[PDB]
Amino acid sequence: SFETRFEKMDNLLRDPKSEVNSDCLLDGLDALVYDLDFPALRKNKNIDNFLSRYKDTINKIRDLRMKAEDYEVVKVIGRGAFGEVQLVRHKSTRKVYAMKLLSKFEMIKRSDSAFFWEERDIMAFANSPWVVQLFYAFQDDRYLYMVMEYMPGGDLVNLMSNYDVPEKWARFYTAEVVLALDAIHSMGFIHRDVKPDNMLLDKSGHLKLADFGTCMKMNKEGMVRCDTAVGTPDYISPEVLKSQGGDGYYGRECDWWSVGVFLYEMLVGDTPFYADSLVGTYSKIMNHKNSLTFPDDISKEAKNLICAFLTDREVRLGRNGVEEIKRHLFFKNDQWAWETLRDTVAPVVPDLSSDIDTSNFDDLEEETFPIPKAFVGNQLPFVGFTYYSNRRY
Amino acid sequence: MSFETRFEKMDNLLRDPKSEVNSDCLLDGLDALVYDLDFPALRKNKNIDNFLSRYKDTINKIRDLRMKAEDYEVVKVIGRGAFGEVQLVRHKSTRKVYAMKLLSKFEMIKRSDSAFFWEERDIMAFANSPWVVQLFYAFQDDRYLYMVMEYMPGGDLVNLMSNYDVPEKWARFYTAEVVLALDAIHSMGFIHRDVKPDNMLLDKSGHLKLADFGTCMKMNKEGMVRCDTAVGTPDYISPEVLKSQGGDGYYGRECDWWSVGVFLYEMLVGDTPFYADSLVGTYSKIMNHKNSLTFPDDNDISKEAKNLICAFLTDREVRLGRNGVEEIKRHLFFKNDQWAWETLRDTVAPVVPDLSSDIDTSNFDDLEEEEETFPIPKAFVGNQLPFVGFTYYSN
Ligand SMILES: CS(=O)(=O)Nc1cccc(CC(=O)Nc2cc(-c3ccnc(F)c3)cs2)c1
Ligand SMILES: CS(=O)(=O)Nc1cccc(CC(=O)Nc2cc(-c3ccnc(F)c3)cs2)c1
Repeated sequence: SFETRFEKMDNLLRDPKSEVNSDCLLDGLDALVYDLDFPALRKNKNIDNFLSRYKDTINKIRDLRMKAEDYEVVKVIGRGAFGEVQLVRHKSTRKVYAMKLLSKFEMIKRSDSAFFWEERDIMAFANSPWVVQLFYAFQDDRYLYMVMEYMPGGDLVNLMSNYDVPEKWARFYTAEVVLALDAIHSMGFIHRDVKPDNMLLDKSGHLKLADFGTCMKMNKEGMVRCDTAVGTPDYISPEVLKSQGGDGYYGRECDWWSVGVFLYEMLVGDTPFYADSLVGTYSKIMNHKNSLTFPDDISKEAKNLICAFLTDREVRLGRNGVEEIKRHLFFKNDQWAWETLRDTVAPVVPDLSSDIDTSNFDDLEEETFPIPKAFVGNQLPFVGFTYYSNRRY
Repeated sequence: MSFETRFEKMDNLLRDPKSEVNSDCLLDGLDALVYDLDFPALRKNKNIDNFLSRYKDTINKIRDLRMKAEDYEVVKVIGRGAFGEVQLVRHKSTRKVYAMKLLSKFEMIKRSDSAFFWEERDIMAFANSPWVVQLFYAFQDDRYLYMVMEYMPGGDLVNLMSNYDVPEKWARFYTAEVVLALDAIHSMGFIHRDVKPDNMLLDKSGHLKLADFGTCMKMNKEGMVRCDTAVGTPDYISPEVLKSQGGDGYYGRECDWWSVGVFLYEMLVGDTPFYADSLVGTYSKIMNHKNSLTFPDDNDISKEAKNLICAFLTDREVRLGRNGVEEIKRHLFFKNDQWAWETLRDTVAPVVPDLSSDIDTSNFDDLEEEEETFPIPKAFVGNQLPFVGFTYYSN
């Protein structure tokens, strides 16, 4: 019917998960005006008149919608090859957030992924105490921006570097990682890059996973088909390392391997497959059966869990689900219960001076695409990244 | 401005039927991109290729859901032009009867000038005047523009003039309605420029409504307009608009008052005052209006009717209406014992349409009867761009 067609169309403009909602539609026009405003292209009157017709309007839209100059940057609290993370204060609301910026030029200059989409969706829609929340996502001709809740307690790399972690603390952080990974799995994703760097602590000292740039959606059988390896040299599973065009099919057990590496690191002080060279580390993982050893402190149960995860996928703990991990004797304690863990008092409670305290963050210190001679459409792969006008509430 | 204010201003901009960035215009922007990029040559670029693949299913859905030409059953072609045609249509679902004006995008790109449709769109969508034909919906595809309007079944003033030797009392009525209708347009900030009987339509009641706003233009701060576009049949065009060709002149709304004088002369005399065989002959006669304007030797036209004609058929600087409508309204020609200006459209019209059905076309002269398209571009050309934001849906 006429009404049905009108309603279906109207719902499509409102749906926060729609490809044609107000955020996508505005991004689409913002892209066109960015990708056409070049003297070479303006020689074409269709383009020249269009740009002149939308001049005043696109300026208004640009000014009203969220932009980088709405944020006062306090400190850079993270860096990477394609971008950086910074502690910011929204000038109007005075609210404090952590903002992850990704260079559009660097992404386009061979990144063979579109990895930012799953990171946006996981944080935007997880709605889990175990996942860092996305409040807003915006962009300009140069960057992508992800306005997240600030985790002032820093990460587990920092914690491990300042403390000789006792077993009771390690039990706590491992248990929270197991619950957090299970939330991600329940959303139908394999993390593929579980490491202390991606384990963040809130004002309360409780864990939340961050950095979802390697997350991939599991298929019907809960599997992923990847021909090229993904993750970190130290925390990567044997199966993700050998993953090729012939084999390259794997499940969520790869995230359980990484937990075993994390546990080993907390209790031993080094990664189990550490070697001088990066290539030496690769050899040691592939030879885990002979290379995994313990120095001459760690309990019977802690050693058992480590070895239960640091095995071949076919005999790995968690191949039969989380309940076999949860029931492992290592977690046996008279302090917390799985179902109530995030309500307990954390082993290390952040002692923070202010809303912008950065004491848990170690002190940190561009080229764009050229002017196109013809239409190239560099803003097109980013249409619909905005999470502002059509948000879930 | 606060964060909430900025969020709200942005949200209202997506809803405003007068906004350049509301939902329907934003959808046009994306529909344009998908039309103008889907070519194998351009698809060699992965930014374009991936984008098109990502929006494939969605753009198909949007195309199918939004108003399209196949929603309308075409009853009869009731008008034609260089760039299109007007047709009596029935919306297949609602069963409602409208008039639809079509404009060829290919033809508009070929012969340039692809901007005249905007003022006709705005005037009909937002006039909200009994003197202006209403726009219900405006839509488009890669080939045409469509304007869904209320059907004026009484035909136009060309048809009326051709079937009757118009008495002075009828001419007073139609001139008075034209004066009120032109004043409504002026009040919106527009100068019509080429007002003719073809533009004067009659509703089911026999009352006037202006239509065909292709030569319309928005007045500036001083209530003036300037143009460089050539003239098409000068019969009703004022000397100022004929002189201003190349943008060598700025003119006001008095140009529409001269056309009224031409219309009055035509109704009472039976011919246009400056007709000649050639188009250039007509232009010469208009430019020499001081010596070329004459009346036939028949007592028939009254003192007052002859005076009004001459008061409008003069140079802009001495033309009736240079000081506003009230000097036109007060002209002795309109002095009558039948109607009042403020109540005119409530009076009984001199000719009341007698119609057989909702699709009666008896007042429309029978219209007769291949579409050339743009070629496959080797690079990005952006032919859909001058039409972004033309879509309009009433509620
Ligand atoms: C490797 S990359 O260049 O593709 N992307 C990238 C750029 C900068 C930093 C990182 C690492 C990273 O993901 N850091 C993150 C920090 C936070 C974050 C969230 C809340 N509070 C914080 F303090 C930090 C979320 S992800 C990756
Ligand atoms: C001069 S052009 O080719 O650029 N445009 C054009 C094309 C076809 C027809 C016309 C003339 C025209 O606009 N006629 C109109 C008729 C009606 C109309 C409205 C309501 N009921 C009707 F019966 C007719 C509105 S405009 C112009």
